[PDB]
Formats: sequence, structure tokens, C-alpha cells
Amino acid sequence: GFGNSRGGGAGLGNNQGSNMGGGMNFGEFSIN
Amino acid sequence: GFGNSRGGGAGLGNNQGSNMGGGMNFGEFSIN
Amino acid sequence: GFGNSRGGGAGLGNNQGSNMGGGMNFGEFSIN
Amino acid sequence: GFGNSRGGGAGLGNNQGSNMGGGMNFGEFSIN
Amino acid sequence: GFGNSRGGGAGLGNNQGSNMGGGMNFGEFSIN
Amino acid sequence: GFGNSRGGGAGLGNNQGSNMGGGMNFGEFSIN
Amino acid sequence: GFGNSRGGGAGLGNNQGSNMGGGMNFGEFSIN
Amino acid sequence: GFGNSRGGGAGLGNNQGSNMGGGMNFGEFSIN
Amino acid sequence: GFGNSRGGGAGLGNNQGSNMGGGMNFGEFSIN
Amino acid sequence: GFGNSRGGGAGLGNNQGSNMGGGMNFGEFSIN
Amino acid sequence: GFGNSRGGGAGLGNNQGSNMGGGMNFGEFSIN
Amino acid sequence: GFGNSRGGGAGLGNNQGSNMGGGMNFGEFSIN
Amino acid sequence: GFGNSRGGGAGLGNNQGSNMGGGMNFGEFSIN
Amino acid sequence: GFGNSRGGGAGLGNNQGSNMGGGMNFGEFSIN
Amino acid sequence: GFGNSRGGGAGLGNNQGSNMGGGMNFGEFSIN
Amino acid sequence: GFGNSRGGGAGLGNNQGSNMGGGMNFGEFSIN
Amino acid sequence: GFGNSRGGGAGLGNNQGSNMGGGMNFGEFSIN
Amino acid sequence: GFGNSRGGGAGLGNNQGSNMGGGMNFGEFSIN
Amino acid sequence: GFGNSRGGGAGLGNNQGSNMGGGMNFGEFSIN
Amino acid sequence: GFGNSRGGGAGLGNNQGSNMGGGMNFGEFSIN
Repeated sequence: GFGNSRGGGAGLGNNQGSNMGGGMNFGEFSIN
Repeated sequence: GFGNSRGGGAGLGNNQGSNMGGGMNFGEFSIN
Repeated sequence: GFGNSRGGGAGLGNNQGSNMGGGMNFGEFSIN
Repeated sequence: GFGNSRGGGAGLGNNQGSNMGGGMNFGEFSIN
Repeated sequence: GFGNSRGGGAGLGNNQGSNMGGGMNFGEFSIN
Repeated sequence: GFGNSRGGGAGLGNNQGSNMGGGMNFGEFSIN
Repeated sequence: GFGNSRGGGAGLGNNQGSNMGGGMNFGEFSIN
Repeated sequence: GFGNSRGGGAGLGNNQGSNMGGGMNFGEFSIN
Repeated sequence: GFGNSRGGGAGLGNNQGSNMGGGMNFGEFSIN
Repeated sequence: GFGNSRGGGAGLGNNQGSNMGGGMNFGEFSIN
Repeated sequence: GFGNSRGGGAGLGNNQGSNMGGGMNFGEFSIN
Repeated sequence: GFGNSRGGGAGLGNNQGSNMGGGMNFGEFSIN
Repeated sequence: GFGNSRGGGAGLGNNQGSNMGGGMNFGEFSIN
Repeated sequence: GFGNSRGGGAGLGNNQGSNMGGGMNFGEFSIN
Repeated sequence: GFGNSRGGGAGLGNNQGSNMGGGMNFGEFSIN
Repeated sequence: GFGNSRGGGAGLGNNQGSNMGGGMNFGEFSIN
Repeated sequence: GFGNSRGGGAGLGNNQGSNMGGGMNFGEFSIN
Repeated sequence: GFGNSRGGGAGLGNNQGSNMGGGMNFGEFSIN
Repeated sequence: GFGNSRGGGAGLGNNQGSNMGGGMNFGEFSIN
Repeated sequence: GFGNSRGGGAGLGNNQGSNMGGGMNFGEFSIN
């Protein structure tokens, strides 16, 4: 490939005043 | 490929004043 | 390909004052 | 291809004051 | 192809003051 | 199943400002 | 299952400002 | 299962400012 | 399981400013 | 399991400024 | 008000393979 | 107000393979 | 107010393979 | 206020393979 | 205020393989 | 002006794969 | 001005894979 | 000005894989 | 100015893999 | 100025793998 791009992963820009969790999978999970 | 783009992954721009979770899968899950 | 684009993944621009979760799959799930 | 585009994935622009979840699949699910 | 476009995926512009979920499939589901 | 979805449990944003008197049973259950 | 989702437990943002009197049973349970 | 998700337990942001009287049983349980 | 997720226990941000009277049982439990 | 996640115990940020009267049982437990 | 909703702002769900700009106002512009 | 919601701001869910800019106002502009 | 929500700001969920800028205002601009 | 939320600021979830800048204002600009 | 939240600032979740800068203001700029 | 916007300079994504021969003058300029 | 925006200079992603022959003048300039 | 923005100079990601022949003048300049 | 921004100089990620022949003048300059 | 920003000089990550022939003048300069 020359200059192409493939999106992946997980991202959260701004998280203000919140409860995040309680059984959460945030990210990239890969099995081969 | 020359300059093309393929979307993937997961992203959240702004999360303000919220509860996020309780059994949540946020991201990219791949199996081969 | 030269400059083409293929949409994928999942994205949420703005999430303000909400409950998001409770058994949610947010992202890209691929199996080969 | 030269400059063409193929839509895919899932996106939500603005989500304000809501409950989103409770058994929800939001994204791209592909199996080959 | 030269400059053509094929629509796909799923998108929601603005969602304000709502309950979205409870057994919902929002996105692109493909099997080959 | 592969990627389906099913709502369950208590719902989303129910009983909003609903003055009860009592005795109610709300959700997904079984009474013997 | 692979990547499906199911809501369960208590819901999302229920009973918002709901004046009760008592006795209620809320969620996913079983009473004997 | 591989990567699915299921809500459970108490919910998300429930009973917001809900004046109770008593006796309620909230969540995912069983009473004998 | 591989990478799934399940909510459980007490929830997220529940009972926000909720004047109780007493007697409530909240979470994921069992009463005999 | 490999890399999954499960919420448990008391929750996240519950009972925020909630005037109780007493008697409540909160979390993940069992009463005999 | 009790539970009502007023729509506003601007949101774009999915934008794939496009040129957006060149003198564009995208959002909410308010003067008092 | 009790539980109502007012939409505002600007959000873009997914932007893949594009040029965005060149004299663009994306957001909320308020003057009092 | 009790539990209401007002949308504002600017957020972009996913931006993959793009040029963003060249005279761009992305955010919240307020003058009093 | 009791539990309400006001959106603001600027956030970008995922930015992959891009040029961002060249005269860009990304954030919150306030004058009083 | 009791438990409310006001969004502000600027945040970028994931930035991979990019050029960011060349005359960029990323953050919060306030004058009183 | 307060918050308006005007496109200028070279455009967005022009001349995509356009075989020229020469001599062209492209943008916002003036030739004497 | 307060918070406006104007594109200028060379554009965004122009001339993508455009075989030239020569002589072109591209951008925002003036030739005497 | 207060917080405005203006693109300038060479652009963003221009001439991607563009076979030239020579002689071009690219950017924001003036030739006498 | 207070907090504005202006692109200038050479751009961002230009000429990616662009086979030249020679003679080009790139950036923000002036030739006499 | 107070806190503004201006790009200048050579750019960011330009000419990536660009086979030249010679003679080019790159950056922010002036030739007499």
C-alpha cells in the first residue's frame, strides 16, 4: 500500500462528570 | 492501494454527565 | 484502488446527559 | 477504482438527554 | 469505476430526549 | 446466535414521574 | 453466542422522580 | 460465548430523585 | 468465555438524591 | 475465561446525596 | 416542565468519502 | 424543570476518507 | 432543575484517513 | 440544580492516518 | 449545585499515524 | 465580523486524477 | 473579527494523483 | 482579532502521488 | 491578536510519494 | 499577541518518499 488508512481501536475524546465501568470492555480484543 | 481509506474501530467524541457501562463492549472485537 | 473510501466502524459524535450501556455492543465485531 | 465511495458502518451525530442500550447492537458486524 | 457512489451503513443525525434500544440492531450486518 | 439482540430486564426510562400507591411488580420475573 | 447482546437486570433511568408508596419489586427476579 | 454482552445487576441511573416510602426490592435477585 | 461482558452488582449512579424511608434491598442478592 | 469483565460488588457513585431513613441493604450479598 | 423535549443543534450521522467545508457554518449560532 | 432535554451543539458521528475544513465553523458560537 | 440536559459543545466520533483544518474552528466559542 | 448536565468543550474520539492543523482552533474559547 | 456537570476543555482520544500542528490551538483559551 | 466563515485559497480535493497538459493557474490570485 | 474563519493558502488534498505536464501555479498568490 | 482562524501557506496533504513534469509554483507566494 | 491561529510555511504531509521532475517552488515565499 | 499560533518554516512530514529530480526550493524563503 502507498498512503492508505484503516480505522481500528477505541477512543473517547472527552469524558466529564461520569461513572464509566461496571463490566466494561473498552479497547481492542483480537484472537487468532 | 494508493490513497484509500477504510473505516473501523469505535470512537466517542464527547461524553458529559453520563453513566456508561454495565455490560458494555466498546471497541473492536476480531477473531480469525 | 486510487482514492476511494469504504465506511465502517461505529462512532458517536456527542453524548450529553445520558445512560449508555446495560448490554450494549458499540464498535466493530468481525469473524473470519 | 478511481475516486468512488461505499457507505458502511454506523454513526450517531448528536445524542442528548437519552437512555441508549438495554440490548443494543450499534456498529458493524461482519462474518466471512 | 471513476467517481461513483454506493450508499450503505446506518446513520442517525440528531437524537434528542429519547430512549433508543431494548433489542435494537443499528448498523451494518453482513455475512458471506 | 451470532449477532442478534433481545431486550430484557426492566425497560428504558419507565414510570417517569409516576405516582404509585404500591404493590406493583415491574420487570422480567415470575411470582409463585 | 458470538457477539449478540441482551438487556437484563434493572433497566436504564427508570422511576425518574416517581413518588412510590412502597411494596414494589423492580428488576429481574423471582418471588416464592 | 465470544464477545457478547448482557446487562445485569442494578441498572443505570435509576430512581433519580424518587421519594420512596419503603419495602422496595431493586435489582436482580430472588426472594424466598 | 473469551472477551464478553456482563453487568452485575449494584448499578451505576443509582438513587441519585432519592429520599428513602427504609427497608429497601438494592443490588444483586437473594433473601431467605 | 480469557479477558472478559463482569461488574460486581457495590456499584459506581450510587446514592449520591440520598437521605435515607435506615434498614437498607446495598450491594451483592445474601441474607438468611 | 415534566418530561418534554426541544430539538436544537446540528448533527451529522455518517459522512464517508466527501469534501465538507469551504465556507461552512455547522452548529448552533445564538446571539442575545 | 423535571426531566426535559434541549438539543444544542454540533456533532459528527463518523467521518471517513474526507477533507473537512477550508473555512469551517463546527461547534457552538454564542454571544450575550 | 431536577435531571434535565442541555446540549452544547462540539464532538467528532471517528475521523479516519482525512485532512481536517486549513482555517477551521472546532469547539465552543462564547463571549459575554 | 440537582443532577442536570450542560454540554460544552470539544472532543475527538478517534483520529487515524490524518493531517489535522494548518490554522485550526480546537477547544473552548471564552471571553468575558 | 448538587451533582451536575458542565463540559469544557478539549480532548483527543486516539491519534495514530498523523501530522498535527502547523498553527494549531488545542485546549482551552479564556480571558476575563 | 463575529463568527461567519468564507472559503478561500485553493479548494478542497480538486483536480482528482486530472491529467493536465500545463499552463493552468489554480486558486485565488491575480495575474498582471 | 471575533471567532470567524477563512480558508486560504493551498487547499486540502488537491491534485490527488494528477499527472501534470508543468507550468501550473497553485495556491493563493499574484504573478507580475 | 480574538480567536478566529485562517488557513495559509501550503495546504494539507496535497499532490498525493502526483507525477509532475516541473515548473510548478505551489503555496502562498508572489512572483515578480 | 489574542488566541487566533493561522497556517503558514510549508503545509502538512504534502507531496506524498510524488515523483517530481524538478524546478518546483513549494511553500510561502516570493521570487524576484 | 497573547497566545495565538502560526505555522511557519518547513512543514510537517512533507515529501514522504518523494523521488525528486532536483532544483526544488522548499519552505519559507525568498529568492532574488
